[PDB]
Amino acid sequence: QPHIIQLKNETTYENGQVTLVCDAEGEPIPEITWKRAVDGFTFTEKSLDGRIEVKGQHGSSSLHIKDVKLSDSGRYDCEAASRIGGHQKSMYLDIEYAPKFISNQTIYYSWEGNPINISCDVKSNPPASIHWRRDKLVLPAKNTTNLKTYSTGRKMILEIAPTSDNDFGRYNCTATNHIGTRFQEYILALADVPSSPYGVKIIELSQTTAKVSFNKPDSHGGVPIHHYQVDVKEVASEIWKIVRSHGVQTMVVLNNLEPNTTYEIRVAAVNGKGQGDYSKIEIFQTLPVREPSPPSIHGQPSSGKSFKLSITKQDDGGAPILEYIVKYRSQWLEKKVQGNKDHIILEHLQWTMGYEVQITAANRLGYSEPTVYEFSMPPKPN
Ligand SMILES: *[C@@H]1O[C@H](CO)[C@@H](O)[C@H](O)[C@H]1NC(C)=O
Ligand SMILES: *[C@@H]1O[C@H](CO)[C@@H](O)[C@H](O)[C@H]1NC(C)=O
Ligand SMILES: *[C@@H]1O[C@H](CO)[C@@H](O)[C@H](O)[C@H]1NC(C)=O
Ligand SMILES: *[C@H]1O[C@H](CO)[C@@H](O)[C@H](O)[C@H]1NC(C)=O
Ligand SMILES: [Ca+2]
Repeated sequence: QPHIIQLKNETTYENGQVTLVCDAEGEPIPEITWKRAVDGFTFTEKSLDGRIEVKGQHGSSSLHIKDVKLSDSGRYDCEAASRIGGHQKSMYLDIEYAPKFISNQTIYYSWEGNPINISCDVKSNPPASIHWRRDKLVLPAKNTTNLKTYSTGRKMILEIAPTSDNDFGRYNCTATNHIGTRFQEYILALADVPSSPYGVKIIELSQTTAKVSFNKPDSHGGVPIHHYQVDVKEVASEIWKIVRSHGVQTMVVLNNLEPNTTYEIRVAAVNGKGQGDYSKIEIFQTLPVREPSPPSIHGQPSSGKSFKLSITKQDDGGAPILEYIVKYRSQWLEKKVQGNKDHIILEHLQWTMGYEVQITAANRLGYSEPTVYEFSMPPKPN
């Protein structure tokens, strides 16, 4: 009746090799099978890659792996089976290795007076002891009052309060366990302000507004652009006014400009360190105040032999409409009404007749092009 007497936990190192051994008693002499817990593969007296092979020694088995991978770790099951019965137990293969660094970022940017934390992240088995250093000097040392290190469990942090072109440069994070010492080099670099935005264009223009469009700088200086600043100045003025973009949009709308006015502008990106270089100056001129746009009208019958035109407010042109001029025929007749007006009543018409009408709007600048409108009077009532 098979009974396993020895099946010990094993430890080995990555890329090394290991031997798992199951010892079992019993009459008749027990047969022995290995199963790998993870994928449930079974082994007895292969395999493909040829890394793993099993050899038996009458009442005892051994499973040998060469070139151990981290995926070899975990539980392995030994079953000793015969005609009369079976016994099964389990063991664990632990795999050790020199520390590995899994930090996704090794270059960091800051500037004088701006505190920054650099993080070192390490997987290792057994757990490593970890230190930050510069040329074999562990940090902070007593003579580096601007440095501090923290451990959070899964990270080792070096906090730098930069205050000298000496706080910038390379730092080593070094980790060691009994397999060995490994290290990862980090860089703290001096951030800069952004370079010039370019390809600046006025891509929309009106009387009192304009939208400026541009390309982002080829250099953000090492820390992300936060927003953009557009300076805008009347050529005839000495005072620049400031417009901050909405976030990182490469387009800014200028509001409240004066009509028919020549403006100069320039754009600069701002990052955490400060304001970047200005683009080349760009010039544009806002549209002029003009005459009103052509009026828009429609009508309905108004008793008795009259008709009422209603005004659907239209583009002012920058100066108040103070006068509508309705001329109608079907030779012509004129008629004027005031800007604040809502409608116009034409009177003394004939039944069943059709009329030709032209409407003009006027402001301090002049008259619009006339709007043509025609209508048919209804038949006579009884
Ligand atoms: C084998 O390792 C496991 C951890 O996976 C632990 O229970 C102990 O160290 C060993 N178990 C037995 C039963 O030997
Ligand atoms: C750096 O990390 C430590 C530990 O979490 C934290 O207390 C400290 O405020 C951080 N410093 C900076 C510059 O963010
Ligand atoms: C980090 O360690 C390596 C190996 O000792 C060394 O070449 C390099 O100069 C070190 N960097 C720092 C900042 O000490
Ligand atoms: C501390 O910093 C100074 C300045 O570079 C350096 O010369 C000195 O070696 C450091 N002191 C030690 C070894 O702890
Ligand atoms: Ca620069």
